[PDB]
Amino acid sequence: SGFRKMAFPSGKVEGCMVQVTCGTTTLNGLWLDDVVYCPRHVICYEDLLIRKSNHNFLVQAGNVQLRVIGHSMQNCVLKLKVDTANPKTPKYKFVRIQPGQTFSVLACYNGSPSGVYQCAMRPNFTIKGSFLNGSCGSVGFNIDYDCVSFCYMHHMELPTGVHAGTDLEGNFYGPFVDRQTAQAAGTDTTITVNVLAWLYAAVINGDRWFLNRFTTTLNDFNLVAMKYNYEPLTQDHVDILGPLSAQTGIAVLDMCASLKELLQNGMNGRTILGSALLEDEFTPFDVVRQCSGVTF
Amino acid sequence: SGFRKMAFPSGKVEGCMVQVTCGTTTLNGLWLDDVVYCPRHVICTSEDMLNPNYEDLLIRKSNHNFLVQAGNVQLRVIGHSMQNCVLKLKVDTANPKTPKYKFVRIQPGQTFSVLACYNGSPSGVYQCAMRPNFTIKGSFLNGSCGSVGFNIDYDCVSFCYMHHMELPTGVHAGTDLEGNFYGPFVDRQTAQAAGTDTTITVNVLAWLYAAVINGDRWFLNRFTTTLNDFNLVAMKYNYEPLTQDHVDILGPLSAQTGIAVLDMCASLKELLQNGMNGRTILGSALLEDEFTPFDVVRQC
Ligand SMILES: O=C1C[C@]2(CCOc3ccc(Cl)cc32)C(=O)N1c1cncc2ccccc12
Ligand SMILES: O=C1C[C@]2(CCOc3ccc(Cl)cc32)C(=O)N1c1cncc2ccccc12
Repeated sequence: SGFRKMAFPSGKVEGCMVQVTCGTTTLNGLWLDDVVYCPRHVICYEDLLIRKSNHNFLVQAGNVQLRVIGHSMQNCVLKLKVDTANPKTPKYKFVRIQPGQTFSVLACYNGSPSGVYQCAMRPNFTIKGSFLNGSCGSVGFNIDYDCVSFCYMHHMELPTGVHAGTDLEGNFYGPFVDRQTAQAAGTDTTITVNVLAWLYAAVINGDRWFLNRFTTTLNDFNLVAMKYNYEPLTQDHVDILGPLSAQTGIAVLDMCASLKELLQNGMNGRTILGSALLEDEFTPFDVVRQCSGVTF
Repeated sequence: SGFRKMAFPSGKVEGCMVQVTCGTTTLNGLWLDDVVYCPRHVICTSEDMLNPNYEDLLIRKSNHNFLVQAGNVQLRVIGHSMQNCVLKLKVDTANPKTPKYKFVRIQPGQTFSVLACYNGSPSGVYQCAMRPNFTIKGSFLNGSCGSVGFNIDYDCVSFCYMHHMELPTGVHAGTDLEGNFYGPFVDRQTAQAAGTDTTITVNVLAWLYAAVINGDRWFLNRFTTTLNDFNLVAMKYNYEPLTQDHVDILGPLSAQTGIAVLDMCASLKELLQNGMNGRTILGSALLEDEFTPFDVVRQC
C-alpha cells in the first residue's frame, strides 16, 4: 500500500553529470560517450561561438578536467566533443515528450547532483520545478527497462517561478526563447487523463468515497472539462486507461462522472490519497508501474 | 524559485542493493564493504509468523542456506550474525561501489529518501518523514522488505531506515541499520496498531517560511502568540507540541524572512481556524509537514 510521487533511480544519470565553465558562466553538462551537451547560453549565438576556442570551455568530471577537442551547436544546445568517452555512459536515447507526460529531474549545481524529483510537462509547456541559479543544464529523463530516455534539459525560469527548457536536440518545449526578454507562460490547464489515472490509484489503495453510480458520454464530459480549464479527454486517453478500468471494475466514463461531480461540488473537507486537490502529475503508466512494482 | 518534494540522488545507494534469499523467502539487502544487512525475518517460515524465536532459527542455518545475488553474480556468504532485528551476512567480496557512509538513528519529524527495491533491483525513489507515531507513509508492495531510507550530506550517505513491515492501516514500520525498530513495533505477525498520528508542527512552520521565501504572503497576519497559547490551540487540531528547541531551530528562517517564529505561529493558528478558502500554499490545499527546517534552507 501507499502512493507517493516517485522518481526513477538517478544513478545512471548521476554518472553523466559534469560541470561546464566558459568565461564567468558555470552550469551543468551531460557527458554521453565523447560528447558533452549543455545549454548554448554558456557562451554568453553563431557569432559568439565562432570567437570561442576549445580551451575556453573548461569541463570538469569530478576532480578530473576533460579536454575539449571540438564544439558545435544544435538549436539551443552546445555539443562539446571531448578526448575521452564516458565509461559510465548508460544505454540511452533522446526523446521529445508531449504535454502531460512525466519525467524525473536530476537537479545539479556545479556538475554535482543535489536532488531528484518527479514532475510533468504542463499543457502550457512549462514545468513546475525547483531550481536555483546554477541549475541550467540539469536533465529530465525516464527509464524504460535498462535504457535512459533523456527528454529535457533545463535552461531558464519564467517571471511566475515556472521553468522552461528544451529536448536534448536543443528544441524548446513551448513558445520560449533563450534570452533575457519579456516571456510569459500561457494559462495552464489540468491534465485530465492523469487526474483519472490518479483516481484509479486511489481506488486501488482503498479510497472509494468519490465513486458514484453514474456514467457520462465522452462529449458531455468534454463540455464539463472545457468549463473547468481541464484538457480534453480523447479516445486515445480512454483506451490508455483500459487496464486500470479492468483492474478496478470502474469504466473510464464512470470514473469521468465521478470527476465531473468532484469538479462541480468539490471535496467537502475530504481528501484523496492525502491530497485536498486533484493531482495531475501521475500518468496511467506511472500508476501501473507503482501499483505493480516495476524495477530498474 | 519553486518548491518541490525532493529526494536525494539514489546512485550511491543503488550500487549497494542486493537480493537475499532464504528458502522460499526473497527480500533486499544492503551490501556495504563485506557485509550484507537485511531484515532478520528472511529466516522465517509460514509456521513461524506469529511467534518466531530468531536465535533458534538462526542457529539452525548454515552459510550456504543464504543465497545473495548482486546483479547476475552470486555472492558467497562466509559468516552470519544477528544484531537486534537485522541479519548481517559476511561475504567474501567487498562491494567496490561502497560509498562513504554512516548509520544514524533519526527522530520523529525527520525526513529521508527511500529507495524502493524488489529482488535487489531499485524501482523508485521518494521522500518520506518519520511520523510522530514512528510509522512512515511509504509506497511499498510485497517484496519491498530491506528497502532503505537515507540522507546524503556532502558525499556521505547516512542510512537511517530499513523497511520491515506494513501495518493494517497501510502505513509502514522498520528499524534503523542497527536493527532497532522505530516505535513500539516487533517483527511478528501479532496484532499491532499504529498510534493516532499527529501533524509535525515545526515542519509546517518551516514550509510556511518556504512559501514566504517563494513570494506567498496571503496567510500572514498582524498577530503574534505566546508559545503556550499556540500549543493549547495546535493540540486541538492534533498537532505536535512546539518546543523551545523548535522555536530556536526556526530562527534562521525567521531572520531571513523578517517574520518572528511566534508571529508565524499566529498565521498557523488562523489557517487552522479558517482553512484555505479556495486558496493554495506552494500548490497545496493542505498544510504540508514533510519538509524540515533543514530541508527548506537546503532547497531555497
Ligand atoms: O541561471 C540562469 C540564467 C538565466 C538568468 C539570466 O537570463 C537568462 C537568459 C537566458 C537563459 Cl536560457 C537563462 C537565463 C535563468 O533563468 N537562470 C536560472 C534558471 N533556473 C532557475 C533560476 C532561478 C533563479 C535565477 C536564475 C535561474
Ligand atoms: O513483505 C512483507 C512481510 C510482512 C507480511 C506478513 O506480516 C509481516 C509480519 C512481520 C514482518 Cl517484519 C513482515 C511481515 C509484511 O508486512 N511485508 C510487507 C512490507 N511492506 C509492504 C507490504 C505490502 C503488502 C504486503 C506485505 C508488505
